[PDB]
Amino acid sequence: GVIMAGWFELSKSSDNQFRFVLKAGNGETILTSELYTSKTSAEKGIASVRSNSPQEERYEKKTASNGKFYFNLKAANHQIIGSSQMYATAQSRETGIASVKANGTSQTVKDNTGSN
Repeated sequence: GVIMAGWFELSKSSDNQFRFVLKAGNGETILTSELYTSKTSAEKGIASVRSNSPQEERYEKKTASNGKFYFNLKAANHQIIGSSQMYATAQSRETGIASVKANGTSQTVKDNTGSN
């Protein structure tokens, strides 16, 4: 077999909204897409995060007024294809860039959808 680098999990929310979370080797969620009305938007969501995974500049390195460093990966459609969790330190945001770059080159999607 081949070496795995993290995994995506496509789950639909309580409002049936399709949202995949990117997790690292320890299951640490490093990226989380927005609520998509269709799974087709989530397929193009992961297609875009995988293509913009080495594109460090496409990540929006921002700091919340809570003093929290995070990054939102944009699409051509101005859509957040993956917002990161708000970190305490800036170095944790940079490790986040490296981690989403590492595990974002994968496409190992776990279908958690079908919750009814």
